[PDB]
Amino acid sequence: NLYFQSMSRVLQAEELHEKALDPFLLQAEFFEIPMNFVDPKEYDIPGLVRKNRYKTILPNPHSRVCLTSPDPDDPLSSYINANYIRGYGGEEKVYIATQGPIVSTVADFWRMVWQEHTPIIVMITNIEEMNEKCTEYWPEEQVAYDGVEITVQKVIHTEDYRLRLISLKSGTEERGLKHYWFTSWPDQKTPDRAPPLLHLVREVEEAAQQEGPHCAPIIVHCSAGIGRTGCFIATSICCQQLRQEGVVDILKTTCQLRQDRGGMIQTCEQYQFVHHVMSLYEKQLSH
Ligand SMILES: O=P(O)(O)[C@H](O)c1ccc(-c2cccc([C@@H](O)c3ccc(Cl)c(Cl)c3)c2)cc1
Repeated sequence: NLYFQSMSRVLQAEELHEKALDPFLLQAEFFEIPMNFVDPKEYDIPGLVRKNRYKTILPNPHSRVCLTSPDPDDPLSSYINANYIRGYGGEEKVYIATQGPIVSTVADFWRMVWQEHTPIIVMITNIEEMNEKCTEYWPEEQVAYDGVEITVQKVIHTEDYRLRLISLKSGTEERGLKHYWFTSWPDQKTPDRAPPLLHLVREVEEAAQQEGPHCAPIIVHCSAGIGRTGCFIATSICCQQLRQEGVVDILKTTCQLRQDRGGMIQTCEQYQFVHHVMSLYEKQLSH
């Protein structure tokens, strides 16, 4: 309740099932959630226009990811359109929500990856949306940006994603990175389109567990880094909530998301989709 009054609607199984199929209650609830967008005039940085895909979708200042290398005192060099996102139970920095890199922000995105020790990237962009919704920021094989050698070591093709196993080398230190490019994001967010997003959420949460204690932030991106990104993150949080608590609170999870980054879960169709995803998971867990 720091940036706005949070809301909550704790759903047990039966109500969750019905709620996902009630678009009139969904839209009534959704359009009461504050967007918590940033006034664009909050950022008065010469050259900032080149860093943002959309002039009105800006990172909230309190949770903004600051690029501290090579100059933390230069407002432009330290800027990236990204925010630290709290996970389940308010765990700090479980994710980073960011826009899909553009030509002028490819090297900045890798600076963020390196600064944050990011082990996993979740890219929610369809094949046909390249390169207008996301610039291809990974190399075909190898590339070096600001002293970091980025190498794509393997491309694992699945039905709903392309997984790239990447190496990051600077000086003597070498780190691994998992890049999950999800290619099945639906235009029509019907229940039959919920299984590929659920599989991705479950794959990524098992991969984040395999990193061991205090997993570094997981980077999630789509075009503006709010809509599809908000859905992925809300689904991931509620999946942990349902297993731990036996209930889901998409409403309170959406409020938690909007407090960290304005516009997280941009549309009502996305809001309803998260309910289709959680209702399905609940049925699957029941067995
Ligand atoms: O969620 P948003 O961003 O607010 C918006 O609703 C939206 C906008 C565009 C798409 C999209 C883009 C390219 C191809 C396909 C399309 O060919 C397609 C690709 C994969 C699947 Cl799974 C489907 Cl069902 C359809 C769809 C999807 C969702």
